[PDB]
Amino acid sequence: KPLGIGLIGTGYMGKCHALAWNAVKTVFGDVERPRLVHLAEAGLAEARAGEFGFEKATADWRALIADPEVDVVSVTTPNQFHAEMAIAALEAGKHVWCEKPMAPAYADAERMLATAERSGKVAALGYNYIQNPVMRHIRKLVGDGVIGRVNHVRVEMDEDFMADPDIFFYWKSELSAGYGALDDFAVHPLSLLWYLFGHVEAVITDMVKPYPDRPLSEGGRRAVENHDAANVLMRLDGGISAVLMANRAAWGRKGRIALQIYGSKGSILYDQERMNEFELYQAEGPGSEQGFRKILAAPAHRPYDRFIPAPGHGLGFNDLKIIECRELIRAITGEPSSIVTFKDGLRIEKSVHAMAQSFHERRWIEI
Amino acid sequence: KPLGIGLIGTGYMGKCHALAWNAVKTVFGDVERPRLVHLAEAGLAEARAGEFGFEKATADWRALIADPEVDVVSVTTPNQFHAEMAIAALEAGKHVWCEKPMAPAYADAERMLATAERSGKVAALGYNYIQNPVMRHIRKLVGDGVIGRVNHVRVEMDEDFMADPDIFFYWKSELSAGYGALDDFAVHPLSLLWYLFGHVEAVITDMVKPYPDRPLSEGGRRAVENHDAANVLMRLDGGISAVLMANRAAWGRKGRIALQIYGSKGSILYDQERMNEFELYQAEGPGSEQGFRKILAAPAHRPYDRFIPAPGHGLGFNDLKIIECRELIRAITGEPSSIVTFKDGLRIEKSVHAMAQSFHERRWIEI
Amino acid sequence: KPLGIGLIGTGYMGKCHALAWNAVKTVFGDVERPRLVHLAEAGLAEARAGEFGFEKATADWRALIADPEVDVVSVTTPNQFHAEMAIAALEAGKHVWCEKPMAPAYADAERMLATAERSGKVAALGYNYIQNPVMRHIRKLVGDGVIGRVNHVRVEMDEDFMADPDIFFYWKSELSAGYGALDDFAVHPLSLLWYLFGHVEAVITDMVKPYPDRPLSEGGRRAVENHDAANVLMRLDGGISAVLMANRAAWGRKGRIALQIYGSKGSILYDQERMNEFELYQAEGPGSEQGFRKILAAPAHRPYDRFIPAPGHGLGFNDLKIIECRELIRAITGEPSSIVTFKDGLRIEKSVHAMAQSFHERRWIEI
Amino acid sequence: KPLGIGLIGTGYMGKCHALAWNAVKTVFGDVERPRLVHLAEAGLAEARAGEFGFEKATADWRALIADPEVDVVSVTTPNQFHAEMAIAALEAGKHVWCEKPMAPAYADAERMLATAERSGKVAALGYNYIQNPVMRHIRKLVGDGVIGRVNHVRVEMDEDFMADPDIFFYWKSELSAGYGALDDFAVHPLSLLWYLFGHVEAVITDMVKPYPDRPLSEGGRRAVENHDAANVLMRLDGGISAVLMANRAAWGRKGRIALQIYGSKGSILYDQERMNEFELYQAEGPGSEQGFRKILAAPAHRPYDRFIPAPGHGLGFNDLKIIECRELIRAITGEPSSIVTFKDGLRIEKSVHAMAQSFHERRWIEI
Repeated sequence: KPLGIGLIGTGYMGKCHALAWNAVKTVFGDVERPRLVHLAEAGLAEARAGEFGFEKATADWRALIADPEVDVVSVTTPNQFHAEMAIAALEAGKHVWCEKPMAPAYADAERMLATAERSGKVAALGYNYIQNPVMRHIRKLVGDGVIGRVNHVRVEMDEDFMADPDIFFYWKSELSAGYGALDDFAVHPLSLLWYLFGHVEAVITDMVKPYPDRPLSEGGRRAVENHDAANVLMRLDGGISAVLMANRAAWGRKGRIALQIYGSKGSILYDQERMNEFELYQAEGPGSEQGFRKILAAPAHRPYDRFIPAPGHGLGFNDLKIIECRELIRAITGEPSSIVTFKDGLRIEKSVHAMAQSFHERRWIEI
Repeated sequence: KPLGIGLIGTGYMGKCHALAWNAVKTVFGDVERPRLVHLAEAGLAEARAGEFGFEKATADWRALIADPEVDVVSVTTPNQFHAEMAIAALEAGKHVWCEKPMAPAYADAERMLATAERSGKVAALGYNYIQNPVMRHIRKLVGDGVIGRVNHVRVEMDEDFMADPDIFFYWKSELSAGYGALDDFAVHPLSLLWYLFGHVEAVITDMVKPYPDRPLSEGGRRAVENHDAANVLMRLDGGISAVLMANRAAWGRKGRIALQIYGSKGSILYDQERMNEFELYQAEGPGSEQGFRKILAAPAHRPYDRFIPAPGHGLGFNDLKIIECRELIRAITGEPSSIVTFKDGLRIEKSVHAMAQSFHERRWIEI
Repeated sequence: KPLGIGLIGTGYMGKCHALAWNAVKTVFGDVERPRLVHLAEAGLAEARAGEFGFEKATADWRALIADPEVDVVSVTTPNQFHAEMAIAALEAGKHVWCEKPMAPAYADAERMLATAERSGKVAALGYNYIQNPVMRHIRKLVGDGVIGRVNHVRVEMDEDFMADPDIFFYWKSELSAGYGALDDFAVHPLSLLWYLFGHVEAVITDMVKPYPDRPLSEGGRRAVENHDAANVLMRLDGGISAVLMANRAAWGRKGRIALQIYGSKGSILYDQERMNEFELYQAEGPGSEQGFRKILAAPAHRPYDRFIPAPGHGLGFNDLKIIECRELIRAITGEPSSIVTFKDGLRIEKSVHAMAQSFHERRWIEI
Repeated sequence: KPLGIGLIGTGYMGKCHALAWNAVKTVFGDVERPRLVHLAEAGLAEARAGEFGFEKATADWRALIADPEVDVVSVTTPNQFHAEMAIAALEAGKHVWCEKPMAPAYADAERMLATAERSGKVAALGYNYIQNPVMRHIRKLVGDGVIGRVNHVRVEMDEDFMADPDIFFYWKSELSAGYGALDDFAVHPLSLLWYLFGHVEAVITDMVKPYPDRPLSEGGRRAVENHDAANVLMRLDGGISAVLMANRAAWGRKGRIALQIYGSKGSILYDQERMNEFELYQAEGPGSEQGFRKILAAPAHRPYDRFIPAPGHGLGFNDLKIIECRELIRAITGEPSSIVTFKDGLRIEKSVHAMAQSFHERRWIEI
């Protein structure tokens, strides 16, 4: 049967799921038109309902989750709500596509997994960077020993939306809503290390609060509780030595994720800000013609082919949500997929909590 | 009144039209959801429409121009059939969204013009590179006098799909079916120059036939009648001196459109291979700190914000079609839009014919 | 026998000649240490020689061509005095290392040729971009058929020292003293094309006068007789189709010579602003990994190894002069060298005069 | 009096001092021709003595150090020898220009300083990266609050001369000859953090031995004792949070030093492999035109002006030794200079020893 979609939340991530569900089939072709049934948010739900192309609206989400025409729930609400909703969804016997993270506290996340395992439907997280075709091609080259045995790995995630110290204090500075850089940014690069290598094993963290306080929109000032920057030395699966840097106050970085991989027979460079390329170095051939090759995303780097039949033309950030949507449908029928499950996400969040502890206790921490 | 859509062509460009029509509403929010009515193809039709979410599949393409429920005709087929099909839609009172070129010869185009100019409807060509938030933004800066008065401009469009000399001869290689690099490629840089600057006044072309012939699919060899590279010196509206290079045999160039613009107070560089950025130099401020600024597409460069709300994240090539499709809709209600009309498309194909002439004649030519 | 050196000119180019002569031995190891004998200038001479470690300072420049102890004459002065001075050195039996251009008019150059061709000595022009280990290496790869047969070539030389329209009119702006962008700039790209490919066969130029006049240093305004930008379509030895762009009014371009070369099996890109690298594309190996390789100058690209023994470290622009100076010495003992002789310099200035002609005449021109 | 130079060692670093001493005056102009007097190394010393332009040779260095015509000793021999020689030099009442490092053991270095302080002449180390004009301009922008208060700093030093696991074992793998990456590479980036900010205060280090063993040239295999890679979290002067990564087996890095600096009002990027540029981001101006500016080395970035009067043309690695030579002469007469003294070098090496300890003791270490 064609899949019946319930979406909760309509902020950017809601829009992006919606665009994804509305497009998988036309792009990919090998599945059943999803049907956009129910949507939740004030009764602006009826307004957005028009925009995104959903049959029903409501401002009760437990009702969406109740609705028997919905098979799949897209949770894209704020962090605090994920646990509550994903669980009510699972319990009501449905599949879950949930935005990162799972929950800000480990035992909540535990509960989410316990449910899901116990549940019957699948449960995925929106770690979309993973789905870039360039990135699947990176995994393949690495897997195939193209650069030999990976010794060292560097990974940077930077933006500058906290750089300006005069923006009003909001939830992204409350410890109880997240650690900061770690919660918000580090999970992506770890999701990448996961996809490519595996989980993290020991960590030690230095963290930065660049600004002691920030104005309140209703007057006065509040202490920043959180950390907008984190630098982590690590060890992954297989004893690979890795450095992670995440920074939310990095002026002039917009959407940067920079990944450098070093092996005994070569190297790889990648940078999200030029999403559609990567650079590959092979210690292979005449020495006077060695160097990194700049390789442009092409139909051979599947599934770029489903989007465009010409190389070097480019996918966009939203294109990555469509592929993730596709892979979610694979799971539903698994069918082998490349998704991140609550099982692996929880494990990822385990590494996050370790990093914070790692900083407060000022010591290496094993996991 | 929500538009009923009619689409001919299932190639990797008809796909683009369907993606576009499917997506506009969700992205932009401020139009009625276009209805997917009629799809035309061989025998594949039935399945294709399954994929592109259409209502009725048929192999008859006049049955399409018939269906009273069709308002817009998307013409996405081989270059030869363009004319006849646009005309049968225009005369039959349907709006036209047509892929370039209008047609191989000036007078079938001249016809197309008058057919539509006399008809009620709107006719648009698919010059999509025009629609980049980045491109829109370069227009504004030029406009605002940020770089001063513009004197010089270079534009290069390169791919390498005709680069391998040992690929079997096909229609791309017949003079019958186009000049080659000129009609296939130079047109895009022309719409770009038309968009920022105006139409071309004086040309002079050199042309290149890299490989005198090619092997034949069923044994032997035909000569190549075409030219896979042109280089053109030019004058435009108010004597902007430009140079234009087109080349389908440029190894390594995958999707390259490179534009440099120079004025009395600065310069602008742009590259389609890094489509979501450009470089701006302003002769301003201490000289110990001037240089090109790498500006990354962001929400402030409309209509990027209708796609993602964070900078540095990237639109793909397909998003260009969604924007175009929005502009066409604007035109139909229209309301001034930024679309290329047949009227202006012609004056471009004018330029291009003059281009091929100034070669064959070995002298300057005027327009 | 160690050469006694004679140098006329103390500008920022005579400096270069002295740096060179001072350095060659230590760098290359395999020549005799050139002796700094005679320096020519105004009244500064005495001090200048103090700086450039010379023996005898004089304001008489014939006294120089006299000194029996002088073997090589370095001519580094304003373009006008070049001819007379090269000739008085050639006829007086001295070797000549002369800065470009030979001279503003074809026949003073034609003279220079015969003067030297009849004389015993060696005469070299300072086309130094030729001498880059990178450039030498591109020659070899082209030679080895790494990119196949070369059909197309673009070359851009840009600076922006004539970019500010409000800089006081000076000699750079008189037709009297040169065509402007053509003699000042296009010559370098010509030596480059001569070095890899050969001499130019057919030209056709467009020229640009960005600013109709300039203010005068002591009040008022003169018209600009010159042209600060030329764009030239061309044919070379065996119909390599080339394009060449020169422009002294290109804001942001500081020291830019950009060369793209395209052949049947690959391409080469190069940029003088990143002088110690280039990019090579080979159509070879799995297509999921082709792209431009960024090769960084290294010891294997002679004679880089005579400067630093580690890759990626960089030669400066001044090192180009040291290499040239070594080649001139090679020529004098000579022994085949890679130097530009008057004989070949002329055929370049030929090209350039033809270049300026094909504009004024508004038609193609042959050589 | 003009300064009298004694050089010990003739391997690359010897050549580079020699070229520096031979050129300072012609480049800079404001000092006294140094005189190249004595040189030490087998009696190949007489061969190199010709090449570099030194009056006397010998294979006894205690004799060079004895020689009363020598005022300055250039020590450029291998690491182990530095202590012995620099001290014998100082004691014999002479100035010292010594290659990094000081000694592989802290108390040896202590002794070197004790001497020097006690001595009468100056004592400098060859931390040349510091002298790049781009780098002096970085310091200036930072000093002048151009990017606000620096919060975070990243610094990478990579090469690939240990990447190939089949190169024979030599001293660079003996613990008693150095830690590896830390000894050889980390001192440069720390020298940079020193120049820009100051000394290091707490550190914690992860270290990589990518290869357990390596062949012996005379047959068999030996355990690698050392570490070819080091990742260090740190805190500098002022509580600035810094990450340092040094790697000698990083395939495709040739001469990379990558520095990223992040402040509350902007950012700076620099990369040694394009030595002649840096990128500067200013949170200053309209938001739709922000981004990093690529600024090319220019006469305004003193003392680029003493090398070339045109921007964007480039200095080379050797050019940096000439400037360091110049600054050494300033010191001799201090006269304010920008040199690194034994006092600051020892302090730098203190941080190195801390980093190693830091790794073996698996804990943060304060300094």
